[PDB]
Amino acid sequence: NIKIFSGSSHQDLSQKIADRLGLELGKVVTKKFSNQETCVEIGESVRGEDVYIVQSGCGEINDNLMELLIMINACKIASASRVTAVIPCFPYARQDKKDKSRAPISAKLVANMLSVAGADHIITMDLHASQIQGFFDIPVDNLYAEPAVLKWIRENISEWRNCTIVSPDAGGAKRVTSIADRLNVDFALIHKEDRMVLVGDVKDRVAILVDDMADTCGTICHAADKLLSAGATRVYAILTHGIFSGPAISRINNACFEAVVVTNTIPQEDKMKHCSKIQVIDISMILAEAIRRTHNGESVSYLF
Amino acid sequence: NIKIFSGSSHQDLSQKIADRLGLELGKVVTKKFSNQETCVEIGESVRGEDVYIVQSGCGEINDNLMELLIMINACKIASASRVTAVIPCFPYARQDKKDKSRAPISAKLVANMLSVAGADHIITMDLHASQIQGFFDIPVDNLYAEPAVLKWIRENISEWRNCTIVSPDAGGAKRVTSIADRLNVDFALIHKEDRMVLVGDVKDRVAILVDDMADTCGTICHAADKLLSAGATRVYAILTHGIFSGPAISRINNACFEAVVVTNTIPQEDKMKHCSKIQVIDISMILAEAIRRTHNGESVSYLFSHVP
Repeated sequence: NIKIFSGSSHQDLSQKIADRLGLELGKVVTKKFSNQETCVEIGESVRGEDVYIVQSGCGEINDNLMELLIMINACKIASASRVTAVIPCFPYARQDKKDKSRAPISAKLVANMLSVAGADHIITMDLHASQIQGFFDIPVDNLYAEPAVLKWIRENISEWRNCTIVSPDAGGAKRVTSIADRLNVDFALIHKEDRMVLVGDVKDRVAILVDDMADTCGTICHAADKLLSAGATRVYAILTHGIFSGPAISRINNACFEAVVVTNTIPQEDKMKHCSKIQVIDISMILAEAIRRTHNGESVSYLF
Repeated sequence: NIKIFSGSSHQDLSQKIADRLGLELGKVVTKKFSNQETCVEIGESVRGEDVYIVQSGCGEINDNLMELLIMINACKIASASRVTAVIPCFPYARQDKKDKSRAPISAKLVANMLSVAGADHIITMDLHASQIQGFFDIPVDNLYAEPAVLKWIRENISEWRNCTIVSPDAGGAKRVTSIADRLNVDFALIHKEDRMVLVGDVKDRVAILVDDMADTCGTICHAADKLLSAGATRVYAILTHGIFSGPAISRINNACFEAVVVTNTIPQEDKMKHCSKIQVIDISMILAEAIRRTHNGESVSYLFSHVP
């Protein structure tokens, strides 16, 4: 009844999920014709089935989005009973408002496309902005890595009871005060005027930079420099989505991070060979459990 | 009231169209981010304007499509009066049916995406299947290269009154009979079974292979061989959309074509440097006219049989 399919070549997360559910990944032929068009071909009947498509990680965000939309549509017109998009890192999430510019709200565009493609349900993790659930009219389950992150901090940072959770920017305030409050410790915040300004106390204490995602890491690496300058004993960086593109990886080694922790919402195995301070939190069990619970009418909010 | 924007940095067609309309291309900040995400920023107000966005021919179809969708979205939420997508070569057009398989109808998906992004109108040329117009509820103007192709044939092939128009496959039948009937000449059809068969006489005549598009060119190259074997004097290939990916340019250089004729719905300039057989028909005037007619409420259908 449950059928799980994986996006293009990135399959490791998808395989882990299927394993936990006692399933094999559904048969599908996903490629790219010589002329760049995405080719998809569902290799088995999905009629009457509860279908979950786990987004890919072939890096190329537009190819991965189109492959997902095409797979959703194929399953819908092949009479699946329901189609859920499992998208650990939601594409174009940062493009979720105009920001005083004549800009697209591409996150809303992405939501409309998923909907017209035929998605009945979305499962995702740590939306850049919670309001993004409002971009849909279908149910969205937005899972949190927070519980996983707290666990990791307690278990890996000896001085954690007196650390400071630090936001790399002004916009990250809510996220870090949330974490600092759960741990009952201090928080502080960095803002780029450029020069960086720090508000809050970090002197002589472990500093943990926490962010929903890191891309070029230019901001997170500068922040690390600032924190050292302000006398933080040691600096960590905790990111739920480790995009790590461009100079990211070399900026990290080249930085003072005692470690950089991310989830496997994005494949990491390649960059871990090029960066020793990277540790990953496996979130396949959360995702698998969201799917089973989604399938069984069981509570998903428990995992929050 | 009229504002024309180009996708990407492959603005040659876009600039040719703007030029013909007496306009500059609208200002857009259009970059791909670190993590592959497309960035777009409309650099001027489009409020109350009749906006036309011309699809870029970069090559990476998924990037070009998303860029277009994002530009449509930006203009719509910036209160343009109307947004028309000008898509010279329609993406995923060859994915317009199931073909007895558990396949997506990706062309219908593309139409839905264009529609939800907010397109009010589509202008395109030579849809792979005319039924694709039915994939929308908004109006689509599907322009034809045929008038420009007929003119090219009459002005470049001495023996056109005695030639045969040839379809490279079963699905191109109507397209070639249409041309053959207008020229008042014969037609022929190739069908691939791992072998080609030809129905229709081409012996001791010039043969013109006509198709909507050529991609890797395996088919037209094999078709030309076949036609020469059947006694054609020589072989031309005329396509509206020259995708020419993979080994196409190599295949063409080795093929027994006298010439391969395409339109500029897809950029050809770089391809031509490596392939002297390619000749290009400029369709910018046809597109510019469809846009001008559309803005003015004048007849676009005039263009279906007449070269502006």
